[PDB]
Amino acid sequence: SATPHLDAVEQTLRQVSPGLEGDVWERTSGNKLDGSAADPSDWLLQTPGCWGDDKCADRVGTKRLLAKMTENIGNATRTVDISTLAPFPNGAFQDAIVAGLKESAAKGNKLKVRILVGAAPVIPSKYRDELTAKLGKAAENITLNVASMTTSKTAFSWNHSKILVVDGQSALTGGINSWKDDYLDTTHPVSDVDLALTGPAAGSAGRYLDTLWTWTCQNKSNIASVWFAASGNAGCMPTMHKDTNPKASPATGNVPVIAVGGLGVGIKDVDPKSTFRPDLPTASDTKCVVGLHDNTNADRDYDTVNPEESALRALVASAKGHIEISQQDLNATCPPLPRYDIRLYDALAAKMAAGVKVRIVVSDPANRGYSQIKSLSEISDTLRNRLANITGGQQAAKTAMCSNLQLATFRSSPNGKWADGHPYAQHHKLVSVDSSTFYIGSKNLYPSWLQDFGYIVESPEAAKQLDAKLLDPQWKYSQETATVDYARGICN
Ligand SMILES: *[PH-](=O)([O-])[O-]
Repeated sequence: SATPHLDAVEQTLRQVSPGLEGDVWERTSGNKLDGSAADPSDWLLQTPGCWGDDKCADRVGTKRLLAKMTENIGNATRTVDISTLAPFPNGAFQDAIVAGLKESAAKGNKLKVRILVGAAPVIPSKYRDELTAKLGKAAENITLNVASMTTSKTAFSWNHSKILVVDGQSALTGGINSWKDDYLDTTHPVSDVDLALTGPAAGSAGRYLDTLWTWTCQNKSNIASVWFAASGNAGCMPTMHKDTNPKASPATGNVPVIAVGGLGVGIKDVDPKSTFRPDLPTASDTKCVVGLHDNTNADRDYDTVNPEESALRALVASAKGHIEISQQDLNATCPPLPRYDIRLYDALAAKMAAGVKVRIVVSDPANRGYSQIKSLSEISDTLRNRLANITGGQQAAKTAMCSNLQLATFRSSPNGKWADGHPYAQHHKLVSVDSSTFYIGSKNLYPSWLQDFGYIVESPEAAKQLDAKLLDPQWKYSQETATVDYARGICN
């Protein structure tokens, strides 16, 4: 097959979540990574994109990101569909949205617009008011829905997807929250990444958002769950995508993609169609406390409504040569979450035991919002212990790990911190295998029970661009913090 990695992932998803095919995950063909003529790699919306410079003077990444947001929205003829994590977009992110909506209104278009945020237990109506003011006459051309939602207080579940879909044709998604203080107006900007695509896979994102809004509209009169605000006399639009855009979006290229998300906890308890029967591993030191219910490692039904967890573990399992992972963290803060995904660490171990190389780069613990560990030893110890189960003991586990792992914290310049003294924070949710197939999205690899979304893209050309523009510069500067690095025999 031309697509061995997606074939494997697709087969797993159809066993895990068959009833959610089309809506929460979907394989499509005919897509395009949406870069410019001049710089074809700039579908890769990294921020800040100021490699080598501890002062971050020339933020080519940030400029392109904000410009691409405006360009895509300004091309809307029917719908704009945005999700993110609260707070609502501010600063130049909000400016970009407003600018795009004004551009589309002046080209003559009448638009339906939804903006959904996930929130912890006045904000939505205030945001609607601010946007309506900033739009001026353009607001006459726009039917707006704005909502903040929480699906489970007890499971800490709410939207965390970060999606911008226009006309079901174009989609931007990834790890970037629309937060001016963390990303923009700061001399220690967070390092993150979104991708831009067009084609049928943008339709998949539209159907995911209909899934979320269908729940949101149903629960709009439950004030523990949902705060909703609309323009004028407009009702809630649970199915704007299905009602307004073509069931299959037009084709734009030749790129195969798997869209995959999850429903967290509190929208749907199980996929009734699923006959998935997982062999669940044995835990030990993930569930720091006894009373906690562990959806990541010990809840089959949870898997069936959260195909993305399985998808990421299958993507790892598909690698023949090498895997690069760039995350904020691999481990979560316990309680209330378990420390780590046992199956993920087992899949990485299985790979290293077979001589497939694994790179993990995470955020500097000196950040501990943007870190949940004290030391990289909390990742290497865990990997070693899981390797021990399949190499016959601790010595043979350490050897396999030191021969096949690169483990480090992130830097983007020769300096150990930003010039302003603040550590580098990284927030990517990125996995690439084989210079071939990659995930960019909102789903962290650390235990999390949220609604998330991303794309798995199989395109060697695109993956090489990802190497050149992000992973290679990343390892160039980050490798100086490595505790394990097989390529230089480092083994601490
Ligand atoms: P996310 O915005 O919590 O990773």
